[PDB]
Amino acid sequence: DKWVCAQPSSQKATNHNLHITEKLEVLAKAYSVQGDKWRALGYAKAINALKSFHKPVTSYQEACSIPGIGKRMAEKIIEILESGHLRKLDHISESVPVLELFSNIWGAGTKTAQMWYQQGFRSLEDIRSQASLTTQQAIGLKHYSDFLERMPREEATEIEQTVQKAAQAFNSGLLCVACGSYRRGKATCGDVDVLITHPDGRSHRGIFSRLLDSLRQEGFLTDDLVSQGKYLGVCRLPGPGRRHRRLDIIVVPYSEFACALLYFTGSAHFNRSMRALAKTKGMSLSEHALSTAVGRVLPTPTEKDVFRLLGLPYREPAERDW
DNA sequence: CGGCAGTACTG
DNA sequence: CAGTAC
DNA sequence: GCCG
Ligand SMILES: O=c1ccn([C@H]2C[C@H](O)[C@@H](COP(=O)(O)NP(=O)(O)OP(=O)(O)O)O2)c(=O)[nH]1
Ligand SMILES: [Cl-]
Ligand SMILES: [Cl-]
Ligand SMILES: [Cl-]
Ligand SMILES: [Cl-]
Ligand SMILES: [Mg+2]
Ligand SMILES: [Mg+2]
Ligand code: NA
Repeated sequence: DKWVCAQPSSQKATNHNLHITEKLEVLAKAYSVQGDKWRALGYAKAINALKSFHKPVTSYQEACSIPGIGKRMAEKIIEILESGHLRKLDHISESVPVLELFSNIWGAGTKTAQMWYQQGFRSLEDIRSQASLTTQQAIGLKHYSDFLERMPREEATEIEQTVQKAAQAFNSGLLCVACGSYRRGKATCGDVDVLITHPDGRSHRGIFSRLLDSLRQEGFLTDDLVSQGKYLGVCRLPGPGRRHRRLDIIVVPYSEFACALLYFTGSAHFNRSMRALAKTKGMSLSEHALSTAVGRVLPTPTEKDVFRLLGLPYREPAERDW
């Protein structure tokens, strides 16, 4: 009950504290872009706890009883109830909107955004004309609007099928699965996360590099962000009315398929919760394996096996959307 | 008092 | 390594 | 920010 990975994410669909969480999310984002990662994490978990709670919180004692809600978070909750506003919202640093603008460049995080801000930059025009940009950041800036748009899941299907058909031309036995938000059933997707493997345990070897050359040669790939080991990049379906879309690809041996599928399906906060739980049980969970701590690799032929070994009820991908 | 997921790319 | 991202 |  203290573990989100032990609960269905559909509990959030009936948020009875939206007036609270809408204001806390503003603070959470402010701490995040300013680099206060751990304070922001605490806010993120408190927001999920509030979103999934069964009733509107009405008392300081009720709030404190909720896991992920402590004294400080309770005090903020009582303020929004009594007064309808949260004073701290009127005292967020004026740098935050600009820091958010900059850190939405792919490849630029809090450290780069703060440095640019200290150098006097305030707009993407300033970044374009005056900032020093890595190769990655230049692609991010070129695709600034593209990378902030989410595509309809129907388009993600088309992208998945494009990768799959190019892969299976090399070996008809290859398996390709779109993971991430697509597999969790969301109506829109920030990118497409394609997992590739081969049931024979070995014929996945070598195809990653040939697959990319195939997709480049047919013009499907339009920019590469990372292209050693795994692929993070940019694609565009052919024809009119098409946008550049983010595409990630990972190729894994079949022996790791369940753990890779689990990792790549997420959500990110679901994974972090499941991994933290594994740690408390003397185990370690990664996209490669569930193992004992420093270790023995535990047998996980299917996703269900990972849940069972952690003592968790199985959750379909749609219920992992934390 | 100290962790807060685990891994992997770039330069 | 620090910074960034999945 | 929260929690053990
Ligand atoms: O910090 C992270 C980020 C992602 N992941 C895993 C889970 C996530 O679902 C998967 C793909 O990452 P994306 O950034 O593509 N996120 P997702 O597909 O969930 O949402 P969207 O792409 O629609 O924003 O990688 C993590 O484990 N930790
Ligand atoms: Cl939500
Ligand atoms: Cl499925
Ligand atoms: Cl290869
Ligand atoms: Cl043991
Ligand atoms: Mg995704
Ligand atoms: Mg992705
Ligand atoms: Na960024």
